[PDB]
Amino acid sequence: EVETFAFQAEIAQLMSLIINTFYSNKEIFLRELISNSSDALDKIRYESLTDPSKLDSGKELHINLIPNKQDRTLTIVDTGIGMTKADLINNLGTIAKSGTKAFMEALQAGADISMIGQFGVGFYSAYLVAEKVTVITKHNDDEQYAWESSAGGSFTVRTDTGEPMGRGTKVILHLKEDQTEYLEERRIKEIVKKHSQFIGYPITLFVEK
Ligand SMILES: CCNC(=O)c1noc(-c2cc(C(C)C)c(O)cc2O)c1-c1ccc(CN2CCOCC2)cc1
Ligand SMILES: [Mg+2]
Repeated sequence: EVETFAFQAEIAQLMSLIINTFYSNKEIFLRELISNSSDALDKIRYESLTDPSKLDSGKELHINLIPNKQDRTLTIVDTGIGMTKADLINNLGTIAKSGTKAFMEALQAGADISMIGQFGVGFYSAYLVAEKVTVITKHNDDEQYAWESSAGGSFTVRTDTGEPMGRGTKVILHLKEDQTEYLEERRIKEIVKKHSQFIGYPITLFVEK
């Protein structure tokens, strides 16, 4: 029921560097995830311009940020195009092998970790703040699937039994114990205002309690 896969070696190396390098500017993870959501929303919008039925799975195009201090999780939900099972296995819809090699080479030449998005592998900056990441996704052409990894060289993919999503992607960040600042409303607002001013979709920061 659950399939376990090994990361390509270059991606495992990148994840180990992200988890073990000293780097204080960890807030960039949220810019990268919101950017990915915006790109996926662009994709379903473009497909809908010639086939309106592709929005039968949901006409609203938005990004929601959902902190939960009890679970110590930050969840980012979008209603973009979503990923098929094959996309998930294929490094979450990215050419991550060649992106990670170029990025780690740039880091050798003095590049900064904040440039990770220029190399198409910004997703993995989630491991700056998260000990585990779950990605739940639904694409019009496939069933709902959950990808998960705590690094350590492997990820799992399984059919998702949770709340049906309609269409889109949910990223659940299981935060490290010393990274709970990213559950505070003021901190999230600050990061969104600083890094995501020109995202062309409504970003709703949920409140708690
Ligand atoms: C069939 C094609 N589907 C998609 O492109 C897609 N659907 O949902 C995507 C999301 C992926 C991520 C992470 C997990 C990679 C998100 O955080 C949010 C998404 O909406 C998502 C996606 C969005 C962005 C990226 C990363 N880019 C980066 C630049 O090069 C191309 C890939 C990869 C995948
Ligand atoms: Mg693009």
